[PDB]
Amino acid sequence: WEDEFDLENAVLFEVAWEVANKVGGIYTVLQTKAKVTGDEWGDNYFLVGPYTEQGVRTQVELLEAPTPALKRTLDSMNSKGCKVYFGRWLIEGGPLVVLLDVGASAWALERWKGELWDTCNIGVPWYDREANDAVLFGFLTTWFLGEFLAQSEEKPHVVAHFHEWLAGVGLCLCRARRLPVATIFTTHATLLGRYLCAGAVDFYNNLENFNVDKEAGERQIYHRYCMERAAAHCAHVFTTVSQITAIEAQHLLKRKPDIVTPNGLNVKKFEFQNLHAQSKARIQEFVRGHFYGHLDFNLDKTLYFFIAGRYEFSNKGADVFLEALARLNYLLRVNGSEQTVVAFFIMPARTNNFNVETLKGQAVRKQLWDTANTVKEKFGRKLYESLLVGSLPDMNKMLDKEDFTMMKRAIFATQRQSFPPVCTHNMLDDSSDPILTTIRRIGLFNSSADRVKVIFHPEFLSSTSPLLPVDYEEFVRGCHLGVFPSYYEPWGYTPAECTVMGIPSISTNLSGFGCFMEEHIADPSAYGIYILDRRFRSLDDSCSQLTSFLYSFCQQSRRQRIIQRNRTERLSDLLDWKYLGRYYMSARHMALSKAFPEHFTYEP
Amino acid sequence: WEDEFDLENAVLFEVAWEVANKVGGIYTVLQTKAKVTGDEWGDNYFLVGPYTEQGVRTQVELLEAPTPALKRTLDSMNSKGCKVYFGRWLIEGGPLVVLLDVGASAWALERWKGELWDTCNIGVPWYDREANDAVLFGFLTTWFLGEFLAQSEEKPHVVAHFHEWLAGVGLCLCRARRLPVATIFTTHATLLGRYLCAGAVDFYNNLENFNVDKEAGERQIYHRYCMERAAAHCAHVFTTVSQITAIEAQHLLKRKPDIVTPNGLNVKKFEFQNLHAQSKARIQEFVRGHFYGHLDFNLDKTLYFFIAGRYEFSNKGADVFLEALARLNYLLRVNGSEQTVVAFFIMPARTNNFNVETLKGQAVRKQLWDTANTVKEKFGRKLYESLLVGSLPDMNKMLDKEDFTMMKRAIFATQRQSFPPVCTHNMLDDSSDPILTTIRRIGLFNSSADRVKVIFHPEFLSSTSPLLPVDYEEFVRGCHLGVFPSYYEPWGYTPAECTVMGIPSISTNLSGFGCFMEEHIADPSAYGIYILDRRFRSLDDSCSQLTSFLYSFCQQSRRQRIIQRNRTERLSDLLDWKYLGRYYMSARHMALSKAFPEHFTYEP
Amino acid sequence: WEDEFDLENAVLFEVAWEVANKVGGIYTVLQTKAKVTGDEWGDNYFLVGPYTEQGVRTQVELLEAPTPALKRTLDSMNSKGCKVYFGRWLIEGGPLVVLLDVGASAWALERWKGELWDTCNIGVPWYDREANDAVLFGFLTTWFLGEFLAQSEEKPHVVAHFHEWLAGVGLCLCRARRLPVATIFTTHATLLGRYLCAGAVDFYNNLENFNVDKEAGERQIYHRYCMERAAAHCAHVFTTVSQITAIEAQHLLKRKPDIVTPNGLNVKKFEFQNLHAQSKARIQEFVRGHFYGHLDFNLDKTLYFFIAGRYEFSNKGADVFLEALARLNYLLRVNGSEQTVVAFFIMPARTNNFNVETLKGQAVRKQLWDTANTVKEKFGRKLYESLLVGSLPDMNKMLDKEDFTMMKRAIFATQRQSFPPVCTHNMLDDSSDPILTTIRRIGLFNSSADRVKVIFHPEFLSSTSPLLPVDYEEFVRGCHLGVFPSYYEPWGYTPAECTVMGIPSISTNLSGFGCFMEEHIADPSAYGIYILDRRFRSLDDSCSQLTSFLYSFCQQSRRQRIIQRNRTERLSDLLDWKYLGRYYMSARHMALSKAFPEHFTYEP
Repeated sequence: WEDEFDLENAVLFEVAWEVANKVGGIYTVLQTKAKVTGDEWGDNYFLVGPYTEQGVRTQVELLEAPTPALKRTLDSMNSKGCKVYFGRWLIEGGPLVVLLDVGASAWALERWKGELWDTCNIGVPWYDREANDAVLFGFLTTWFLGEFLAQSEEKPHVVAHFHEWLAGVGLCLCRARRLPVATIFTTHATLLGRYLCAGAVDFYNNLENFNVDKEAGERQIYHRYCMERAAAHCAHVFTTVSQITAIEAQHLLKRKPDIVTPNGLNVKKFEFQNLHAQSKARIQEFVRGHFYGHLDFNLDKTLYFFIAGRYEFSNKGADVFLEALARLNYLLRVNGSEQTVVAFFIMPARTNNFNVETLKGQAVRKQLWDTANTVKEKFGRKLYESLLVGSLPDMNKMLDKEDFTMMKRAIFATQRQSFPPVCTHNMLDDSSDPILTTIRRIGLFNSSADRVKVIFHPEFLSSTSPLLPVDYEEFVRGCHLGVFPSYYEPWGYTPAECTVMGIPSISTNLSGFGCFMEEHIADPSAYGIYILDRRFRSLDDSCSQLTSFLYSFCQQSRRQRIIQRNRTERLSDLLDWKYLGRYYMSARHMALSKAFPEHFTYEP
Repeated sequence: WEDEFDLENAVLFEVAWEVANKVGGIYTVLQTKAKVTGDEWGDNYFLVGPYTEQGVRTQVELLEAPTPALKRTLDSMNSKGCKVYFGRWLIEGGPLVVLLDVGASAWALERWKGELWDTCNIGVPWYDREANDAVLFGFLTTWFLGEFLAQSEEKPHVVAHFHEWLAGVGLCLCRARRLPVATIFTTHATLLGRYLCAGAVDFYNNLENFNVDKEAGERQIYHRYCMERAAAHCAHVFTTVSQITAIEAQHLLKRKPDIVTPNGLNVKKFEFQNLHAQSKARIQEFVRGHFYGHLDFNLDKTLYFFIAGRYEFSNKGADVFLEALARLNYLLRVNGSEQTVVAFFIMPARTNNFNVETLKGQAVRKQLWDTANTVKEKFGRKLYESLLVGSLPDMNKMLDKEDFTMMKRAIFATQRQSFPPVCTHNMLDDSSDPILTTIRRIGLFNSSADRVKVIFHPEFLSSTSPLLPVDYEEFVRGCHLGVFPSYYEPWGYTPAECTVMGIPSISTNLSGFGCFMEEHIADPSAYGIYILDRRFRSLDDSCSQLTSFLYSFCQQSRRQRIIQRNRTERLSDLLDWKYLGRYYMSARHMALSKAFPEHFTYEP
Repeated sequence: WEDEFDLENAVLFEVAWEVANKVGGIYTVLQTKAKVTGDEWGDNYFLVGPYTEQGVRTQVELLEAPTPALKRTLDSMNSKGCKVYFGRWLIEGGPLVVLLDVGASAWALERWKGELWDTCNIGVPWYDREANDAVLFGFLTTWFLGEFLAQSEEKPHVVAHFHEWLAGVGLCLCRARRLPVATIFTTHATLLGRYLCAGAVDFYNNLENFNVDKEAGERQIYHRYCMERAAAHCAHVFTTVSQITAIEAQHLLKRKPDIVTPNGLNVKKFEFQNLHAQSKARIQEFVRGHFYGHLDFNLDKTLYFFIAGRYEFSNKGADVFLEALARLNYLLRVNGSEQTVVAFFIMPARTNNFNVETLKGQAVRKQLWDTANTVKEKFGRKLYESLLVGSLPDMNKMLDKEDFTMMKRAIFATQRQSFPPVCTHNMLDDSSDPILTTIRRIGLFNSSADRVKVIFHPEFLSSTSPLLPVDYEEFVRGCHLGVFPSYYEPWGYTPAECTVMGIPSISTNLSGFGCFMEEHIADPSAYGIYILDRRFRSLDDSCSQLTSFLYSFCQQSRRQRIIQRNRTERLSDLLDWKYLGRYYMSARHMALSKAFPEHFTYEP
């Protein structure tokens, strides 16, 4: 937005446990949003966070505060028993960060807990180190805000935006001390949602039939749920990153969010068919190496699907992907479609080292490539010489005995009897792995009859990997489709990165990204976004619909595939922070309107 | 040298008509020597020169003088009827230049000529614009030096180093006004030598049987010879760039030089074996294009000789090179040596445009190369596919009809009946050209029987030439030998640049570079320098000796050629200004000793 | 089409004067159509043509005929006073060609002319060498067809397809001898159309008010018009390459064509954004060099328009383009649009050599580039060293005096007072040139105020040009729009090449390509084809509409431009011979149906 709003003396503090502390996905959200928030708030934008030795040592450049009230606040809090650091976060925008050492202020924790009893009726056990750190951080942030307001010679308007429950407890203290502060609360994932969905008792179907206190007591996380509910209740403005998480919060936290604030990216034109062509060539080389001695299928009609992210079988919907892969294999075999589908499972697991067959295949492909280049280069040299002489070359003589010997060596190298391995690594738990168990149960063994090959790479893609020396971005740029049929995904960063890079993707309406693109696009499938109806269908229906999506993608010609991909690169403008920051702007404006109705007015 | 000498208040002015005015080879000498002279004289180093609009507009950054005496001098001379600029020459070292507008001070020329009559007994005609400009420049320089000495609150020691006769009239005037200045005179070429050698009356044999005044009167350059002789006689120190020019000056200028100051280069590692390989490949491609339809000789045993420089047939010894080429062709044919020698004559002449045969040959080679690459790439693709399948490839089938069609088109392109042209351009004067006349007289028509091919490129090598888009340096890096059998060459810059770039070369003892390498090397031929004995041999004997040199080079194996080239690349340390500036240092020290014997003492 | 038709014994002869004889644009049509015609007719496809020494020597591989009737025909015609060559044309498909030496059969011309009087009432003057060659070629082709039918042991069905009036006299003779042959006539341009449009008397407006015989008599081409009209009248099937030329033929040749057979291309994926980016970068470099010292405009908002083809001012509509450029310059200036438009006029003319300003600009840009790379490389080296040490670099010290000196030299090089030249060459006729006259009349002098710069390159783009070493292909790949507002263009090969390459283009409804795209596309402007209404508008209205088209293109954003370019890249499937050969197939089928109604039936 380009709204005309008053922020002359207003100051914004964005409180989050992940400021200069990468312990989740909110770190990238804050890092990317810092630029667009700075371009609007100037030097009145601060990032409260926790003090970590590693984070400061690698990311924070300690500075001297720029306003006298800020020096007075830091000095008072440092001489009153705490240790507070002021610095600049070495990211785009270089926002000023106010880091707090929670451990150095632990000596008051017990007394502070008493305060938490006297205002909020919230108690925390001693053994919850994470919750005790959250309590310390919240008290430190509230004390910082109060001291900053006290030391200001002219009292400004403070907007405190707390992210998640870890940073949210201070919000309660901001409301229990009548501080003139506009408090916003953002939940990037409801706390009980992960545990309830992990129970596999139809989390989304029974959202209105849950006993939240009973479930928390079963999980022994009642204090955490209570403090997040208190943060959501107390906040002036309650926002969420998605509509599905908004429903989760309405039914679990018992408050309907005021705005939904989707996560964005700093899209930077990461061309599009040049990078795709090069990456597809590299993926083709890897597939040639892996399937050496079994390359009986056309590689010009091979489609590369992929799924990535954290290795959560049920949550990421990898079982649905595998079942749909088996059904699509049957569909391709019965219909006689000469299409081949190579499905990559890039999901890190506990692995020992690289498989022997996979390394041997890569070495065999390298040897074949070297042999082909050597023979081709000397053939071209002899051909050029013959053409210069003016004679039509005789191919019965342009191969000397050395070429035949080395080609025979290559042919003997390619000889192989076993089938290509499903997994490229040695899994420490072959029996305990859900992906390998499902693959061997459904029958995808990379045989010649199978039209669907499966490659499970249980490690992060790196340029230092001997197998496939390309990182995640270059690898997935050369894939045709990304399938993310997730069940519990509050926003979904892998599908969003896939869409920003221009790859058509399959998401669900149970993910935040899927809901976002469903509500922002008239016909998502035209643009390359396929949304599964996982919220109103049984899992069998979800697998059938995913199979239909995959078969429809396979039945597309090259022309339709290219057109759809082009629409997908069009789509990336929706996911930037330039467009998606207006939701945060609106949330801050409602917070200012609610906390200071006399000075600020908001028109929704 | 690292001599301990006093230059605390001494100032050096290097007077030369070529300062910021490229009208000869002394321009590069001054430009390259400026750095090493600055690294010794600091800010007390100045470069007097003439004012040209182009030279100032592209090379001189006008500045404000750094010493009060210098401002006073410039202001007095500008307010006393002249127009003088002070600037910085935009070269390495950034020396300060004192440019003088000779035309703006022409109003005094007549009166100034009277002064030249009252002190030096030298008269100049009105029609000699060059000599009148020299007189104006000399009077301006003398006035500048006198005013600079007058305005100095503390009188310094001035060393004025004049180059060539154009700047020497200033030396004559400085000596005729008892100015406290140490004057050095350097002649880069004796004035009568060019005319006497152009007469072809055995210039070097009759050096002691010349009437200098009579020859000058015949050439009507008596005033120029008189003023150069006066400059040489008046100078405190007389130097020369070579020993052969030193003999010329001893017999013509009637004064033996005190020191010989060879020209140096700013050698910068321009071990020349990657560059040699690449440039040799490019030259091989050019020779393939030029001789298309006649490539019946082994290109792996082809030796590339070259001669370059100004197009002076007798002076540069191109006739000797051509006669030796004919004799070497006979030797190679009689001895049955399968060696081929391609001799390049890079000597600019008056030409219209590129020859049609040469352009057609380059286009034919490009088409053959494109055809070969296309067939080679698809052959390599099919070969890689066949190897991946695991089958021994069949060359009877990997060539489709398209490849046969395009190779047949290439074969029809290469068809040719005429012989390759000797010259790559269309000469406006075919009859008047000495090189083409000599080639057609001796019988080098690039026929199949001839072992010596001749390519005459009458234009400067540039990267914008469609034929051979490589400049002079890259072209001659890929040549095996450079032949410079010059007759009148005071120093010789082409052989010196050839040696700096590591190419073995043939020079003579009538050139300054040849004398330098002869006296600095125990066995020059071991290092790749072949010195013709052109001073004590008849021209037939010179041609026989050059033929022996060329045949000995041809008879060398690849091993001996590589070893000799390595030694030549060692040799380049002798030609740097780091070593060769000590001669100029010595000359300046003798000038200081002679002009100021009380303050300076010199030990030779 | 995939029609089920009988061609078991049918043989096709495609008679054209341009077979292995490049004297027009029909040569490329036949060369590209040979493949798709062979893929349907097998070895029963022949290409009659004229014998040329150059064409045979570079393109035709003489063979031995494959059918006994063909040997008997060749032997009889060679022993009966003619000389006939049988060969293979070295193109895709390698079609068999029957070349005829028209000169060697000139001895019968007089008698043959008598035959032309006895059957067709057509006379030809002696001075028309082209028409006499046409008569000889037609008689030779008719004799060849008759002898081929006679020597066939089993009489086949012959389909003779004659192209243009040069080959049509053979059609007239074939129809006058009752030969069992199905004759098709294709006109790629009506004969009187060029002369009538060159008269500028509203050729298209007065199509129904022409006296064809009177106009031919005025132009003294009555015999040629008569013979083309006879060929069109006699043919079983009359086809044309366009609907506009079909109207021309209906009103001039007095016969409505049966089918319109558009010209096609062998589209081969010649993606389209990597090439566009690289070519745009090279065009930007050229524009930087040309406008050195005047680069006061944003080059990121510069749009590259171009017009190419034969240098016909009125026919190619270059005057309309220039007037619209002036109007668009006014529109951009008044509206303050910071867009700049560089219009290239790639139209060969009679020029001496390259302009001095243009060469100087290219050299200046090269020097600036070299300076920037040198400074950048040493800066990066020093920066890497400083970062490795662990210190933040000081930019006040990373530039040594050498860098400042060489940057000052670059700055002095860029200094310029004059404006960039409009033409890059030296025109031998500055006064007689219509383009330069129009440019100086309308006021496009590449001044700073002008938003439209004009660069006139009167020479074919080749990689050997020192200015812009890129061919026409790669140069126009990097342009944004091609403007071809032609008045008389029977098909239009430049717009078709432009569209195949993926560039949006402006054509007219008076060109064949424009009519083709108009009738094959619902909204042409969406796909990047802008069709001027030059047939029903006055020239002022045409200029206004072209100005509107250009301004609408300028007002497009980058997103809309990219989308439109993607649609244009889609469009290229319409212009291939795979789709456009079905029109020729239909024409041949109607010819077979008409000539042999008992054996062949056609359903339109």
